[PDB]
Amino acid sequence: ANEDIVVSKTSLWKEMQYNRDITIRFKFASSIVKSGGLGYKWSEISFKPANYQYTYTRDGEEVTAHTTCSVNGMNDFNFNGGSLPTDFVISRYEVIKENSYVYVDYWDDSQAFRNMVYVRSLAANLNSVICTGGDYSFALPVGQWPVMTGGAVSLHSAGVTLSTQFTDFVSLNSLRFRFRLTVEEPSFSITRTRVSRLYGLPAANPNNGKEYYEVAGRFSLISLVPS
Amino acid sequence: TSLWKEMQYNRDITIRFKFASSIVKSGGLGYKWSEISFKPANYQYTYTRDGEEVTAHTTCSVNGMNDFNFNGGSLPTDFVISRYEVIKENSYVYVDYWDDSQAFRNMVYVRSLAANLNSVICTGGDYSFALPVGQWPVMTGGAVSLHSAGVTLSTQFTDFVSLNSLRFRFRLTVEEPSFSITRTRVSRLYGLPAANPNNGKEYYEVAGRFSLISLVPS
Repeated sequence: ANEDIVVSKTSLWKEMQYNRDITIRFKFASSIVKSGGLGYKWSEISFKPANYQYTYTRDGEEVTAHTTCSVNGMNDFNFNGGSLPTDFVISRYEVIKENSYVYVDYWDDSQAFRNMVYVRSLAANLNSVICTGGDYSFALPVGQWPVMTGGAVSLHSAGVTLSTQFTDFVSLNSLRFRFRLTVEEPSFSITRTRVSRLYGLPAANPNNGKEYYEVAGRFSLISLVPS
Repeated sequence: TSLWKEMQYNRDITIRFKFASSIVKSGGLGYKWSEISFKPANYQYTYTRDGEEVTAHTTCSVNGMNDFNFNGGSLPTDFVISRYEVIKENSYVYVDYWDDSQAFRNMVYVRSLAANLNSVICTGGDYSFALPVGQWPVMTGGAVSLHSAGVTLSTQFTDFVSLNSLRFRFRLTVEEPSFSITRTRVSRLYGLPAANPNNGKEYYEVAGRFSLISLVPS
C-alpha cells in the first residue's frame, strides 16, 4: 500500500541519557584447508566468524553476554615455494591490516539491553586491545617444518550499530561494535622461507592460545522516553 | 519535553539484488581449483511507486553456506575443486536495503516493521573449467527459492549522526533444476552453487508491501 496514517494521539516525551559499563569478550576463528597430493601444499588459511559466551558483573548483577566476531576487508597473501609436488605452498592466506575491520556483535540478557528503544544517539568509550598472532606449524611429510609466527594489530572503536530484529511477533536487539585497526609489533614471517617483516595479523593463529580478547569501557545512550 | 505521535507508513517496496562470487584456481599445472565462494554484492537502482521516484541501494550476502568439494584424483592431471560453496535449506540470504524516500527518513524511532513479499527463484548458470588438456567439465544448474523470514532495522551511530538501513532475511527452499558437474560423477545435487549464481541476470527481484510504525514530531 502507499499511505500515511495517524496511529496515536500526540504525547509527551523527553530525551534521557543512560551510561553503562560494558565488557566485550570475543575471539577469532580460522579455517585451514590443505590441497591434495603429497601434502606439502595448503590451499586456504582464512578467518571465520566465531562465537563466545560469558558472564560478568555490572552494578551488582550478573550479566550473560554473547558475542560474534567477524572481519571484513581482509587481504589475500600467498607463498609459492615452487611448482614441484615437494615444494611448500600457501595458495591464499588472509591478513587483517589497516584497510580491514573487525566487527564484534554483542547481546546481553540485562533488562537495560532489552530496553534500548528509540535510541537517538549511542557513543562508546572503549579501551583498545592488541591482538597478536601465535605460531602455526606446517607439518610437511618430509623435512623441517616451516612455521608462521608473529603479527599484531590494535583495535580501536569506530562506531556502533544498533540492530532490532522484528520476527513474527517480538523484537530482539543487538549491538555491533566496529573496530578500525592499526598494525603493531611484532611483524610476522614464515620460518624457512624468505617471507618476513610483514605487518598485520594473519589468520593462522590469531587468538595466540588466549581464551578470549577483551575490550572494556562504557557507552552512553540517549533515547526518547515519555515525559 | 517534546510532542510526538505514532504514524504508520504503508508503501510498496521493490528489492533488487544480485550475488557475487570469487573463483580461485590452484597454482601449478592448471587442473586444480582451490575455492569457489560467495562474496557480498552491491546493487543500486531506481523505481517508481505512486508518483515518487525512489533510489535504492542493496547489499546481498549469504550465511550458513555449505562447503562441497570434488576430488577427481591426486594426480597433477586430475580435475579437483578443493572447496565450493552451495546454499541449501540450512543457509540464509540477507539483503541490506536503503532508499532515499521521504518515508524512509521517518524510520528513526520505530515501534514495528512488517513486510509481505513475493518469493523469487535464483538459478545457477554454467561455469566452465578450462583444463590444460581434455574436454572441459562444466558446473551447471542448481536453484533455491527465497522466502521472507524477518526484517531487521539497523541504525549506525558514527562520530556525529545516525544512518538507518533494513536487513531482509530470506530462508531457502531447494528447487529444480539440481546442479551437476559434467564429465564427472557429481550429479543431481540440490542447492545453488557459487559458480554462477546470477545466471546472466542483471539482478533478482523481490517485491511486495512494507509497513512501518514510527514515532514522529507532532
